[PDB]
Amino acid sequence: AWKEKIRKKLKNEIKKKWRKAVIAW
Repeated sequence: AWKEKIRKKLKNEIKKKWRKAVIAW
């Protein structure tokens, strides 16, 4: 990799999906 995925795309939603969606929180 090299494009760093532009920091994911809302890392699934900003992480795991926003920290799972603020679910991984």
